[PDB]
Amino acid sequence: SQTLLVHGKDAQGIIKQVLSEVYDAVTSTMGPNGQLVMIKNGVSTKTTKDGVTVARSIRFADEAHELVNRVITEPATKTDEECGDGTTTTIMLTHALYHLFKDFPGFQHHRNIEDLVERVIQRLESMAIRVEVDDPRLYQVALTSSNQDEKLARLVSELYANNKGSYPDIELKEGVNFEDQIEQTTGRTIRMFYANPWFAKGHQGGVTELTGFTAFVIDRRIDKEDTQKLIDGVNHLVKTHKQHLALPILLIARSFEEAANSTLMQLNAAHPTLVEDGRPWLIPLSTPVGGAIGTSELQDIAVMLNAPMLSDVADLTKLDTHSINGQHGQLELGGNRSILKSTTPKDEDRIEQHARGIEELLEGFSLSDKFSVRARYNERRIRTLRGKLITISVGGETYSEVKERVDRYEDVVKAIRSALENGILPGGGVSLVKAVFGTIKEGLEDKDQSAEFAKRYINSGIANELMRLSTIQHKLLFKDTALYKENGSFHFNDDWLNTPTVMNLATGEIGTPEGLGIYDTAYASITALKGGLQTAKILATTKTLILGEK
Amino acid sequence: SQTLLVHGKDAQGIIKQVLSEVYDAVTSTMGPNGQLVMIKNGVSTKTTKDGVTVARSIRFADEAHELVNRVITEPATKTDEECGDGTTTTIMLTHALYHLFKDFPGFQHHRNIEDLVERVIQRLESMAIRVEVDDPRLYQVALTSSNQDEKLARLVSELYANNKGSYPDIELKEGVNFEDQIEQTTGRTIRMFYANPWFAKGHQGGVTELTGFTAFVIDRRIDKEDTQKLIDGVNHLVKTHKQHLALPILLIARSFEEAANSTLMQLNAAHPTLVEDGRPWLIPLSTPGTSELQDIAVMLNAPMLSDVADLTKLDTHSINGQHGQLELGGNRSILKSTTPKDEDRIEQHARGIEELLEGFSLSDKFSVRARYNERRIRTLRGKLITISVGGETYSEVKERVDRYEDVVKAIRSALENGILPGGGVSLVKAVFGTIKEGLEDKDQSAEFAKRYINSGIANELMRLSTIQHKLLFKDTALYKENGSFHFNDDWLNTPTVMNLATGEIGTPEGLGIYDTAYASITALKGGLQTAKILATTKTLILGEK
Amino acid sequence: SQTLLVHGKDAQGIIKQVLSEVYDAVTSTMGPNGQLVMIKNGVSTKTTKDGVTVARSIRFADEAHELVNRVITEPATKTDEECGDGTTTTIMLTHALYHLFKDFPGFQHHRNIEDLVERVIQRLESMAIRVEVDDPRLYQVALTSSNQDEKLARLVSELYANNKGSYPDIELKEGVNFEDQIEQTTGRTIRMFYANPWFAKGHQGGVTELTGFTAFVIDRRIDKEDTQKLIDGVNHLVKTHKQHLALPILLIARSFEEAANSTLMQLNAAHPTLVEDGRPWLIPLSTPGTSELQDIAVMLNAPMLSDVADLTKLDTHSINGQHGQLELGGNRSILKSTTPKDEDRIEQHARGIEELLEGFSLSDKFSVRARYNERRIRTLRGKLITISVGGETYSEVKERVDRYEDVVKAIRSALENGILPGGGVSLVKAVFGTIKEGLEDKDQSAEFAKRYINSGIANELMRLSTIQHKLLFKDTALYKENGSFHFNDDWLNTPTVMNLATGEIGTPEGLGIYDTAYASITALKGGLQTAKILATTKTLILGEK
Ligand SMILES: Nc1ncnc2c1ncn2[C@@H]1O[C@H](COP(=O)(O)OP(=O)(O)OP(=O)(O)O)[C@@H](O)[C@H]1O
Ligand SMILES: Nc1ncnc2c1ncn2[C@@H]1O[C@H](COP(=O)(O)OP(=O)(O)OP(=O)(O)O)[C@@H](O)[C@H]1O
Ligand SMILES: Nc1ncnc2c1ncn2[C@@H]1O[C@H](COP(=O)(O)OP(=O)(O)O)[C@@H](O)[C@H]1O
Ligand SMILES: [K+]
Ligand SMILES: [K+]
Ligand SMILES: [Mg+2]
Ligand SMILES: [Mg+2]
Repeated sequence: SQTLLVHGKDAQGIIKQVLSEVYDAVTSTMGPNGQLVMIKNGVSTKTTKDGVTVARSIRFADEAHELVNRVITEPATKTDEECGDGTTTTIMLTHALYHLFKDFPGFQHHRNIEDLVERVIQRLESMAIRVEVDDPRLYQVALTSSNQDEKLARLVSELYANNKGSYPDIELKEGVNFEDQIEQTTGRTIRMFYANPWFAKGHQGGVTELTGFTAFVIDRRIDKEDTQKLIDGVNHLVKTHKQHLALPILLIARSFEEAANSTLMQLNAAHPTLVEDGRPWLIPLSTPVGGAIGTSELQDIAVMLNAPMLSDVADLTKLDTHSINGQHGQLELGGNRSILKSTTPKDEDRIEQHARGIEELLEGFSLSDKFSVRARYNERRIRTLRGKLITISVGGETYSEVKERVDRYEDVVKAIRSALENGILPGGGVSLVKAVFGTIKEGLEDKDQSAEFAKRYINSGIANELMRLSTIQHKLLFKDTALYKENGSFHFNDDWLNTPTVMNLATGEIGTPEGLGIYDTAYASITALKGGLQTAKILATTKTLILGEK
Repeated sequence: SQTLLVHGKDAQGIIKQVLSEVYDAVTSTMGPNGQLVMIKNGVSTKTTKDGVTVARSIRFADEAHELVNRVITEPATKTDEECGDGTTTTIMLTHALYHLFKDFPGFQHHRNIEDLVERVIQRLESMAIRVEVDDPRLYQVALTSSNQDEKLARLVSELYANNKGSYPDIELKEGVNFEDQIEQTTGRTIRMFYANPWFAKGHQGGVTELTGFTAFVIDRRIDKEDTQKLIDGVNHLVKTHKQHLALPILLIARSFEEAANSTLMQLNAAHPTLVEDGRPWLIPLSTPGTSELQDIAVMLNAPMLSDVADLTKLDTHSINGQHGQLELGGNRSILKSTTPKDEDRIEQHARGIEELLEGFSLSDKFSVRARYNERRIRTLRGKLITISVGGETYSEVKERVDRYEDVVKAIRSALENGILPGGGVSLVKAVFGTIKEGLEDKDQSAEFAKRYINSGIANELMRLSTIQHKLLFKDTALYKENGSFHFNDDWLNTPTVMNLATGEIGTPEGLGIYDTAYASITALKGGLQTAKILATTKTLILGEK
Repeated sequence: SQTLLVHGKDAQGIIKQVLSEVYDAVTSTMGPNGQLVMIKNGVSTKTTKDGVTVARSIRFADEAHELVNRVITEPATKTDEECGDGTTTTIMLTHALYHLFKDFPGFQHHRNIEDLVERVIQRLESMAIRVEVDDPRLYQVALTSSNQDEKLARLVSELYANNKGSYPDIELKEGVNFEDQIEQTTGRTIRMFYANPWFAKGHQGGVTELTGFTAFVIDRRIDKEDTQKLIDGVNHLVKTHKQHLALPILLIARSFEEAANSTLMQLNAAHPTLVEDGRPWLIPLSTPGTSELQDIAVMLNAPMLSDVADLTKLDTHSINGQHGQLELGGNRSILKSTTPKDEDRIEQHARGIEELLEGFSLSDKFSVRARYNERRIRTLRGKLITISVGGETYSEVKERVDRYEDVVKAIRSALENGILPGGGVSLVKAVFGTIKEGLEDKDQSAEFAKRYINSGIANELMRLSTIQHKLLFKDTALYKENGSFHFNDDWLNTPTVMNLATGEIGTPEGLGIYDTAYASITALKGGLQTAKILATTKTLILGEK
């Protein structure tokens, strides 16, 4: 509050400082030989090595400093919410790339640094190694992500490897015993969830369990312009077609804005005769689809529940026993996601038939398009359709040791899911070195464009400096070890590039990441570089801080 | 609070400081190097490049400093509320002109600087290109504002060019398909809305749709002093003249205070025989400039009434109930079905407004008077369009929706506010021209030289117009060759800028870089006023009472 | 709040400081010649020698310091909640091992120090001496843990030795007389209690005493979703199978929510013919690890049932009503009369649990898994005893109650887990042994020397085990004046300590100085973990979000 507008040297100075402090703090936790961080919270101390936990909990006293800290940390926090891993690497690159931008100021270099790094990202995306559940490397991924758990990696790799032909959705509950206990189910993690907490059991976003329903899938996003179409629709079914109707009526759609949610709350109050044990007879259910990819996923939700597909909300009126079909199965609605369990063999014929239709669409398209987003999304549909819900109940000697073991399970599930989903890359901070050193040699060697490539990147000094960045992770991991010469030097020659040598920080043996089984998820380490670049550019190109509150 | 009256050197010192800090902050958000600003708000950080956002959110700790900051920033904030764009330019000039006033002190120079800049403003107003929808430059504007979208610019420029004779109001919805889909209507976004949520369908501010009505436009603001005139009025129509009357009865007015709204709720309860499906047969409708109601009157065939008591003395001559189609709303009402009988009455009324603008000065053509009258025309002759944007994902759609909305805003304000060549050029041409005109006119060249040229003002004012062009294209290849000293005659004839998106050099006309005239003119108008103020303040009072 | 992120040298500096201050404070209280600590609390002063009390009550003013203090002390506090003793030793090792980690930095040494100490832990677990109640050493343990109470050790050692064939559960009440008074029972403190006060005698949570019943153990937690399954279940037994049924019907389960409790109140009102002296014929009983219900099932001849709906499908085969004697209670239920027919079923079940532990790893013998299973055994076989401690005053009684409870905890864990020779010796033997084993085994001696001996670790780890023996017997006749004490082979074979009570020198085995193994092992286990943490922390965060 002494000064509320920082500009120029002063502002960048703060950014450089905050970035250095956050970098030093978070990167100290890297690998299994990561050092620890003690964190206050009222009257307790959390000791931890988890980058996402350290990053999220760092705080600065000065408003100006925290202002910047929020920009550095929120992108790290955004990685684990989506990718499930790789915040530390993001911050490390955010730092390293920031200094790269500053070392080559002037906003022609910036255009070039963006272009060069963007090409390095493509070379990672190509390097990505895709794998099947049978593959032995999934263990090695799980092992790396479980902080070297010889026990768990085996279990979860088996679960995936044993169900070859179906991709297991996994849940986690805090168990009771010292030993774990597994429960394999026919359930499906469906992507629908409550529009408003009021529609649940107890009217506060609880987990409503049902043994019968009548769903209807709408496509449109719903807002104040749909409130009348709902009133006409709902009362047309509850008046005319109440005979053949099992409650509740599920209205599954793209989005339910608050103007329409409050309309359907009063439509529930309109017919109090149909309320059983508090359960509202009508529930709006939203999905994070959107776009054309978004239409197909609702079609899956429609097929699983026997509900018809409807383009408009006004189509609710013109319906008949032909188009209305109320199921007597079993469904568990939830705020995060809904889950189906009881599926009559009558239904599973409809589902497997629908899944074959999707499989046939992929059988008749190009090999290049087989690795597209189109194909990958369609396989994401199949595995929703034919998914084997598993519930593991984790256990242990205490309460806290159980809840921590639950977290370590969830880390591994996230890792393995995204491994087969997205790809795996060789670890030990190597893939980035290969990706950069490669991207340089490709443009430097291509005679066609070598002319200008040299002018932009090599001759300017950028290319050289960008090679030195990829070394950072490999240095942070394996400085202060036998793999490095005492003075700190480590040569990244052609011989290294062909067979890159890392050290397993668990055992102590030296070897290749492929040989030693050290692997990273590709979506993490790619998103790390993508996000690192964006948020580095921001920091590097900010010249004004405003702490004015008004 | 240590001292509550600053006078003289001390006061100007504060002003110069605050102005410099605000100038440096806001002008840094212009260009290819154009820098960002990180802004606090409780427990969040807004990163932004938007001048109006930066200006509005700048704060100073010292009372004395913020006192001045309020004067510098409020005129920037006032530009985007009216013009829609151009705050950064206003502040830039406010700064540059302030120093001009201070470099030539003594209040004969000030009279001359005002006079000279006022003449430069006239030379801009003349330079203004009023662009019609047919014009090919609207594409080029849309193209620039769409980040070089070869596809969209075409579509939206066509939409505007294809409806020659009506100005399309455009809405945007997040669609479902990979492809976009357009829905054209003959509708008009009318400025009337519910006085009370009770009068809507379902009695809670919903969207009541109608296929017939009988409107009546009153002028007065309505409160507790009008409750009796309404009771006399409403029952006089519903009793005497019910035969020739389609429900509902719309009572459009300036303002309906809650004392009168509760009276009309009971007047609806008075005649329950006229209630169809819950729809109340009487709706009060308010509007946020007395002739905008005259437009609302003409669109719906309702008569204009000065007093509420005039409701009684009416006849079939003055009562006319429409059987069209109307969608009432809490934000705004929308008309759709318009019989060709009506659209003759509307187009005739629009011509009457157009004729009023044909017989008045060029300086007044950029007034609020003229601009408001054109706002009326486009309400009268408007066509509602709903585009549903689509794409392969969710985020790519919602981002494409934003890129559409940027283009609509640009094209609307382009034809609305008139177009000038961009790249900080038009000001250079306008100043360098104004000098050469007075310097070359032998009649008045005598005194013109004494006032402006010989004093040193003219020279220094040319140097100011260069500011924007410098701030944009310093640190680029366009200033690598010659440098700063090259605004020669050859430049003036074919002014050379750089498209900061692509990287190519060329004319603003060639490269499609254009500014709205009302923005860049208002910038200079406001910049001068608020520069004069700052330059001629010698006392700060932080006495709060 | 001056700074909210400490990193590197600064952070470790704080840790080293806080650890030293806590070490000096707590280790000063060691043994019976332990020095004292005066502790504030509002308007009082607790003088004490109790490590757990000192550790728990230490406070630091600086947030940064207490942040670390919480990490050092919570593991000490966690030992006495589980083990019943040995916090001081934990902290002492936490300190000593921390400095070991720091003396050999680089995280290959750390891997080796962990591996070496982990092997020393195994050598303790093997050294553990297991004891039966008849054994004379239980006295010697009790004597050590009772601060040399010649009177008490005898009593409690007799109580355990006299009930050879049953493990006495012991309670403590603040008595009235100068003399103590013992009350032996055959009973079993069972973990079941009333779900609702209404089901007791007098319908207000009283102590209902019975001489016959028919129990049924359900597993599920019960709520509004089980009310129908109960109505079907209860009436199926009371109608079909009433002949072979002694009232009341006990429904033992995990949890009874209020929705189900009110259902069973009306089911009691349904059959008023079965009400004897107010006693409701049906009582729901809750418990705060699914096999603890299996114990409750086996003690009362009731069957185990997974679902509430399983109540219907039952027969004389599965229904067995006892005619023993049971005292229900709001805190806990108590069994007394057990026909020798039953105690055959119970002892057989207890052997089944004992057999499960007999084929368990030695490391897992000190787990929570094993310790919980022994908690089951002692519920099953035990003879509840209530001692009422007495004395000359109030405070001398309540303090004598605490000294009893210390001894009970010690003796229980002694026979439960094992005993080790005291005087800070067993650790010296365990380390010096572990070295000589690996150093002497030709097979692995090659690499063993490279890792531990040649690096310097092994040497330094031998010097740590000496710490406790030094802290106890420095400043005594057993140590040479200058402070030197030689731990040669001759010492290792017959280790020489001093009884700090009497003053005589001799072996721990000879002088009767013994430690509980689970304490001194858990001390080293926890000491290593929390030393590693402290040694490998480089960042303190005092940020509140
Ligand atoms: N046993 C190992 N030997 C060598 N390198 C390893 C080993 N295990 C993991 N790594 C490497 O360490 C890095 C992983 O860092 P770390 O797990 O500390 O943070 P992160 O995975 O980036 O994100 P988070 O901190 O959220 O886990 C990767 O480069 C990985 O290849
Ligand atoms: N008469 C004695 N002579 C010599 N050493 C003894 C005697 N009695 C106890 N000790 C020793 O003192 C140590 C016990 O320390 P102390 O009881 O002060 O703390 P602790 O057992 O670690 O935990 P707590 O402080 O909670 O009791 C053991 O090494 C034990 O052998
Ligand atoms: N591609 C371009 N090349 C050259 N000049 C541009 C380009 N795009 C925008 N400009 C000019 O730079 C100015 C920057 O706008 P902005 O910083 O938002 O100022 P304001 O907030 O005052 O409108 C615009 O008013 C426009 O005249
Ligand atoms: K980590
Ligand atoms: K003690
Ligand atoms: Mg990792
Ligand atoms: Mg002790």
